[PDB]
Amino acid sequence: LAKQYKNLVNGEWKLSENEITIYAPATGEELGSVPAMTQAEVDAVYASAKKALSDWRTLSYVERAAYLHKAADILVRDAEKIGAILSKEVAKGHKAAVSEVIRTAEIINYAAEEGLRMEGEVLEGGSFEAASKKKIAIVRREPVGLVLAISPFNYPVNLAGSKIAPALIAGNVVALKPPTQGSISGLLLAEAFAEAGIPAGVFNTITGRGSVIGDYIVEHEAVNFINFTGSTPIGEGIGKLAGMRPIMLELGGKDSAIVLEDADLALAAKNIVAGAFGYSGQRSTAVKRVLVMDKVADQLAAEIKTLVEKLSVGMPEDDADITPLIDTSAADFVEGLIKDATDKGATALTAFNREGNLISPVLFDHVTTDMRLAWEEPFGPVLPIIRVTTVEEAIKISNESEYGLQASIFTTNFPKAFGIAEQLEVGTVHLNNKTQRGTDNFPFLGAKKSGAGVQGVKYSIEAMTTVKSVVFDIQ
Amino acid sequence: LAKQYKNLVNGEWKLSENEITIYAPATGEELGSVPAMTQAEVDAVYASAKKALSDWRTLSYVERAAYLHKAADILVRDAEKIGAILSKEVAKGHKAAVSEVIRTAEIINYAAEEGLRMEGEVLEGGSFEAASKKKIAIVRREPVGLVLAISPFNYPVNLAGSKIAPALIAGNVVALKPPTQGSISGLLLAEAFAEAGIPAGVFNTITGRGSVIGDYIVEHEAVNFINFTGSTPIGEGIGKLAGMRPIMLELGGKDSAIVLEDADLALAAKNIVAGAFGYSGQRSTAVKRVLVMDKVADQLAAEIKTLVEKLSVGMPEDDADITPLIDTSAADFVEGLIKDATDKGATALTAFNREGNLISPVLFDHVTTDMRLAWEEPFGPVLPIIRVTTVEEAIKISNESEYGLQASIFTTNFPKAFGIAEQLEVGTVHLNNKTQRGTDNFPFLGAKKSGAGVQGVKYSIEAMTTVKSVVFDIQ
Amino acid sequence: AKQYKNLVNGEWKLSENEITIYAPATGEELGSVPAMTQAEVDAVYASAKKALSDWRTLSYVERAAYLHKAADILVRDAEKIGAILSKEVAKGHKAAVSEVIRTAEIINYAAEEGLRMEGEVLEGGSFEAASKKKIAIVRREPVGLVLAISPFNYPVNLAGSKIAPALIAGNVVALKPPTQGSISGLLLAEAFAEAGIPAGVFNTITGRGSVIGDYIVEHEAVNFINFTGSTPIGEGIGKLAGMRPIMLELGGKDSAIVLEDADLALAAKNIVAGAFGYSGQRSTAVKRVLVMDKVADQLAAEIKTLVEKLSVGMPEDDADITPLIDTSAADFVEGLIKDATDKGATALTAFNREGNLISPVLFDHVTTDMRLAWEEPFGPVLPIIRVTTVEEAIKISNESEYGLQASIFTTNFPKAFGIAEQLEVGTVHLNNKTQRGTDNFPFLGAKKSGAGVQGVKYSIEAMTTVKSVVFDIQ
Amino acid sequence: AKQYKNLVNGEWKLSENEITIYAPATGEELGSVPAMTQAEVDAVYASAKKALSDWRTLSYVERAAYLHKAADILVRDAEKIGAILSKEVAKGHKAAVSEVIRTAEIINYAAEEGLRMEGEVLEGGSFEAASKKKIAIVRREPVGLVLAISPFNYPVNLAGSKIAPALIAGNVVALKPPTQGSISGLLLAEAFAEAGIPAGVFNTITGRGSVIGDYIVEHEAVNFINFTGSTPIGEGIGKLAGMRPIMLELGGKDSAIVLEDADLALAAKNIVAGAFGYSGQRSTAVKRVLVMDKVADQLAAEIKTLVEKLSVGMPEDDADITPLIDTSAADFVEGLIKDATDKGATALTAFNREGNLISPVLFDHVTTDMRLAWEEPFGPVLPIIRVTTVEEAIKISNESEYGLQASIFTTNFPKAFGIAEQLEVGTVHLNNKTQRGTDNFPFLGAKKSGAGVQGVKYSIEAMTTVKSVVFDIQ
Repeated sequence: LAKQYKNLVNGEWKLSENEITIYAPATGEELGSVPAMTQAEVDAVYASAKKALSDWRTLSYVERAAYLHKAADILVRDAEKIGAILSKEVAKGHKAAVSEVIRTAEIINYAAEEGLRMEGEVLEGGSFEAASKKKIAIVRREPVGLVLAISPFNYPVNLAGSKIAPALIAGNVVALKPPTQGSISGLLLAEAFAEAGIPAGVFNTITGRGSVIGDYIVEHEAVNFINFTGSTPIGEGIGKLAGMRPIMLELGGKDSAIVLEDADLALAAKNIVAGAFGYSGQRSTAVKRVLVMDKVADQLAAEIKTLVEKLSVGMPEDDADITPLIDTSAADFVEGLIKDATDKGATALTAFNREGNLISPVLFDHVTTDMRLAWEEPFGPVLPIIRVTTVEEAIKISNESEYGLQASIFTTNFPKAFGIAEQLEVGTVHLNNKTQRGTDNFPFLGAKKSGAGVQGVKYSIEAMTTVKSVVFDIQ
Repeated sequence: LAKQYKNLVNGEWKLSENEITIYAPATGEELGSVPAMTQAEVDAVYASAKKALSDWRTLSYVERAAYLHKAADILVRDAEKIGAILSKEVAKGHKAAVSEVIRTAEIINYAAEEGLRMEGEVLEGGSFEAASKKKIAIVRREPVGLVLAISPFNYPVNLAGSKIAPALIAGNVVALKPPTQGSISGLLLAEAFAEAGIPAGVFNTITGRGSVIGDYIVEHEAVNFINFTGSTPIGEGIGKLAGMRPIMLELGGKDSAIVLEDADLALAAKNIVAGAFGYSGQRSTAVKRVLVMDKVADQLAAEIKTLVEKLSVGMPEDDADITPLIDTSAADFVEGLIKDATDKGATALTAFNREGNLISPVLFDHVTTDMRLAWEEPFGPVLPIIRVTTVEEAIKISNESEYGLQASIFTTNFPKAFGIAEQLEVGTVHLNNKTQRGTDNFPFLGAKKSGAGVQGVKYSIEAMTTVKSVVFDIQ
Repeated sequence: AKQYKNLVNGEWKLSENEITIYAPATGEELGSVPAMTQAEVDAVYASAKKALSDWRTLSYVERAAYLHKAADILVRDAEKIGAILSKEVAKGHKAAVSEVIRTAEIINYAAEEGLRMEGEVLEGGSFEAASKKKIAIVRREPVGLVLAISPFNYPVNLAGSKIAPALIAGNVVALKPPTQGSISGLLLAEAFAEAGIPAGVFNTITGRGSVIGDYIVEHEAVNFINFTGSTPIGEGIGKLAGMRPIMLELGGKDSAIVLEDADLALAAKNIVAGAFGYSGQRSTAVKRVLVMDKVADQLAAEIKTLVEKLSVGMPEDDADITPLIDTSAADFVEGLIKDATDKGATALTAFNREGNLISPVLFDHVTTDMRLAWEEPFGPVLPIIRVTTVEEAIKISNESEYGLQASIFTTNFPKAFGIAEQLEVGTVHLNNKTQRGTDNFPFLGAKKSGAGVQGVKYSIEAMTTVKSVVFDIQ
Repeated sequence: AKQYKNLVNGEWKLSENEITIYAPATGEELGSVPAMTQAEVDAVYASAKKALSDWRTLSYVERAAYLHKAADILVRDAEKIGAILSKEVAKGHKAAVSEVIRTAEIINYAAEEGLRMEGEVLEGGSFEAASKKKIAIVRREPVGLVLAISPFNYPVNLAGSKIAPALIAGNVVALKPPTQGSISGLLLAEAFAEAGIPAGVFNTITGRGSVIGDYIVEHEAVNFINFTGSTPIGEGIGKLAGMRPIMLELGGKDSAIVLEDADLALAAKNIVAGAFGYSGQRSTAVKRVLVMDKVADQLAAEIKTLVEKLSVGMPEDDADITPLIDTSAADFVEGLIKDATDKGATALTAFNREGNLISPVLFDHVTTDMRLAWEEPFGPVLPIIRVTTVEEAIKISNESEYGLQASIFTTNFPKAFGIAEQLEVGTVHLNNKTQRGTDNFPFLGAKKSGAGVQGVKYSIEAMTTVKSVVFDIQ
């Protein structure tokens, strides 16, 4: 059942002398092994990418788009095969895992068509000074070079493809470093690009141990761009190693849901629960604190409680709403946040149970700012409700977070909601709906500790391109 | 003078307990002093700016633009007065220094009108998935926050204003840190903005000693964006301190002038000498090596020699072509490159002479790429001619540089020149003209060790803004 | 009272015949304007086409500088120009001065918008691999000579809204003001002349429609017609246009849809301000209220009270309601009012006419059988039409041959957006009156309300074309 | 014998009477198409306007999916369709199949271009401080019912170039092919039908010009007219359009300017390929060589050699030069040749005519008194006109009433760019023949050559309008 996997290096599939065995978090089942690359093997990956860059960047846009469409078609063909393993590898619900692969194909196809019709511009010297009226600048787009793409355990295929396809269509070459927990899924994605015929070296994979290659892959001079999704502390560390090279960071969140007195409380509760407890709360973009006006807090809390009690809690193969968390340390961290809130007097509206690393969904009311749960990102199924007296207080508490990814506002007064949104230190505000990354053409960005750079398809392509200006005088 | 200059801090002018005396590099004349700020005084600058940000970013674009236009009008009025002091401070020709101030006013006016008409976008959910066809995203621009602007000694007013005005029109607040040599000119620029009535704390200045505040100003958590122009080693140091903050870097160059067999050799010589020896070669964008096809090399070299022999060598007040270099270490470094070239057998077509830090312009022919002068950026008045026998060889030698700012191609075959330009690892290619940053609406950027980010006016405004997306569902 | 002259090739020209202009509110003689012959029109157009080559070869910054100087002069002389504008078209004095100030704002904005226009570079490899080395360099060019035709109700604002966008792009311009409104147009032209505009780059034409009306439009020197005025006149220009591009800003019958959850005091304030500005002589203006039954009685009472507060009198006293532009216009409005009365509409405010000064008339219980439900009055009369469902409101709104703008008053903004998608109009204002501003926003109408998109950047693009230069990289 | 039918409201429909179509090169009977009455046109338009509401409220994703499906089907059937197209308009068999393949490329590209078009959010504070809380949300909308009128010389390519851009934006479409070319248009329609296009969203009309010609255009259901064809027919559509927006792709007389430093072998190759493609029956095609005296003798000789190698024969044999579309077309070309000869032009290749198959004629020493210097032949005849200066070449080029494209052959690119600025044309090609492609590039013509800008993204923009929703942030 369990298979030995290999890295894609310069069109070939390569083992290493050592490997890493990967086990299913929900069951402990052995899923397979991936190579534990050395620094010398990382050198070979990067050497082949740089050699392939010249012939890749001089292909036409339409030729590069064709490879991407073919790889998307293969992902769709094999989505049940790949999704089944992804489900086991990161304890994601089976149907949700298959949906991840299908969404990745949609992003790949969309990026191919977005990127191929990008344009340059022509600028007039006479816009700025009369003496230069016959001088014009022809400005065309060019790739940045080699892109290091680092995907996360919670979206090991979706947030690999969100990086690979925008980079490739622009004419960049790519090396994908998946997280160890999620490396099998990353290599299954690689297989699709290889079968699609991506030229040798244009796309490669790297797997290995942090203690062996963790810093080495980022500090290497061959890398021209670093594109990372993961934890905030790891993201900060990457910034210290970037030097002059551009970087994109998609890190943590503590998204607020602001609920005003005129809100539809039943609809707010439905959206809040869907957003907060998806994939057991192991998502950066997700409602992680409710800031609710006193007058409606009792009723909102009862509506939320009713739905939380109905969530299914169990195994990935059963498509449970709440599945086991990624590992024991992660579950320990969440249990600690829950104990701090209990010990400081918060009202537990649903009960805490832990079976292995399967934590039941916990809803707290009367949370206050002295509780860790008011501020820290749990990455687990626990939601605090914080009561406020004015909208001004909700804005202040919201913005006091070190995080600034997204926010939700629930109200029937949209002109007022827009005014609140202007004051919120976040990337995106959703009105009468949960926070979410989609649709993937929309911008996706975070402020403060939540990241750097703007993604969403067209924004990610622009981030991973530069310009080349040719200037001449008309006669 | 005994003229004690002062920093602009929250609408007030402040001395510090200690000061730094500034002397003219060409003559030793005492020009005055600037404050030697403490770390706590930097704290106050940044606290003032973050306080001012809330009310500044909520003004209308038209209101912000009005302040910039008024500041530009004052700079034009005081161009002779300011340029007279700038000339002394950095040993730039008097007329050239006045021209710098006039050009700064042009950039400020253009940035105000470019920024105030920036637009947002509305994106359709149904471009990506049918189920989201009623979901739209209203995407509007917002400032990034506090911009740290660091100006260079060779354009202490032009490449201060190039940062300040684009930052301010977008709703950012700014702190300007000038180099010590160039701090008087920076504070003179600040006077114009204060007299225009810029609100207290929206624009401030910092001056002091690197050993006291150098890293502190960059690492401070109040700073949200770093915009730097200066030397490559200093720029690399700033990259190591940026962390997650976006940065722009404008560093050194070693621009090649590629001269083909069909070129207008007299025109090539005129452009080459103008670009290479302006401000004594102390410019990042400047022809720094001639790569010439051997069949026309003898004729080109004689044309260049004739012009170099005629360049005037002397004092800034007399508008000499070649003025004294910025300090003794700079001249020593240039002397060492010349000595290496001479010792390795290059042909000195004009004679090296040095009086104080005034080096006469040196033209070398038959330079080979084992010579330091073929690669290292002198920031002084010395130019090598390197002979090649194919355009492919010229392209390889050009791209072998660690620098990638601009290049010139001299030829009558423009379709061929466009094909060469595609292969050159640079930001901008000029056909039958010297390299140059203008016109200032055109993009200005460098590849490799030449920097990061895209300037030119509209590009610099884009770089110092982010977006805020508000998403809702139509019913 | 002065004898006015046309600007022609940098000089001020009299004609053999002239037309005396009188103030509509008083009968005061204001002056005369030339009555140009067809041969004089030929001379204007000849000067323009001769001036075009040098004008289009100037840099953008050079053309922008002329526009900024003209705007500065208009600001300087706003009181002087506004005082005569107010008399010429019976517009309140202060509103007339504000028109001139707004026109300067538009001229300056068009100068700076137009000078940073950019082109595109397109890649053959976006479409086919074999063409990857072929690129298209696409740059904007002027269209040529623009004929700008201004309206009586904004004789300076909606002259400058055409002239400045045209000029920054490198077009040359001939302005034909309406006879009633020609003095104000010629006062605007004085500022462009004093600003130093090269001879022939900007010219004016005045005269009688029966002599030069059709002639000026079908003349083949004209490459673009940009017209604001009545729907029937506009429709006549579309046929004489041939293949030449045209922009039309014609009539409106803007609906104000008021739902059950609306702030009725806010709706009433905006409806009255929009409907009765300049005595209702505006294409963009609330011209029919479509209100849900449940809130109709309360809304009507509130609107009535605000209508009764409007002042009714002379332009020099800054009256809200001033005399209409001419007797025929007042006669037409009186006939619409009488039709509504004879068909059973409730006159919430009463009809009173002194000369051509009509008091503001508010009707309730207006039905689709009445002319006032549909025809544009260009006078101070407003109907209220009760509806039973939002669907009925949308149907009645779209049944109009006009489709300029609409207002929606409601606290449910997602629902308001869904309604706006269904309304056959250019612009929908949420919880506000309809309006053209701000002038950077698009301004357009559907159906009989016109053609083309204005607002500053849109107008500049409309009066430019593109030139593509294609070559293969080697 | 095959009785073709129109696509109307999702059904295939005959009419009472039909029109028999014959192959121009051979006389073969190809089938019949319906001769619709005016009442039948009413029914087509009624079905389309009924379908519009449900079609424009689909997602972009869903409309794009139908277009991709139709393109896939055209590729599948490209041989079958191309074989009939070849016979219907006497186009080389291989060239006809290639037309179908290119049409699928355009349909796919339009689907993906149109689905990611965006709107704008404008700030009131850009224009005035007091409006800084007011924003405009500006989204694109379809114009409604688009009438597409395709030409005989590209009866599939320049049908789909209209249909696909219109449909992705949310318009409904009626296609009126020309009678000669109607079978090919109906074969294209089959692919859209099999793709599942909803009933009434896409429809076809066939009939005689005398019965329905003006009727289909004047009909008030039509909101947009997108026409390709002869200049005299296009000028007639401009009148009937009223206020409605139109696009016209009409005739051309493209100049090839050859300077003293040109690569004459390259110039001759491109000139002959462009001038004689499809026997010269193309609006975009070199139709006059303007060559500097000192290289004219050698250029003419190198052009002559290439013309003499062109094959002259039948469409099914992929001949370079095929019989012209009908007898009147050939008669008109013969008259131009006779006029040039009688006025002293030199026949470097000789006139011969068999039926409507005219051998390719190259004339040197053509002067401006000859009709062939100016009139569009739509046949295989090319004049060479000698000039003494580049200034003279520019003047003669711009004296034409046509202004579609131009070629400049020279090794001095900066000078060629400056010349291109002075040429009154849409597109200038450097060191290459004139051409419409690649299809993402703009395609437009000045003066009598048409109105509007096509190429894929430009054609989507042309067939949309905007809807602005404005509100105040609190």
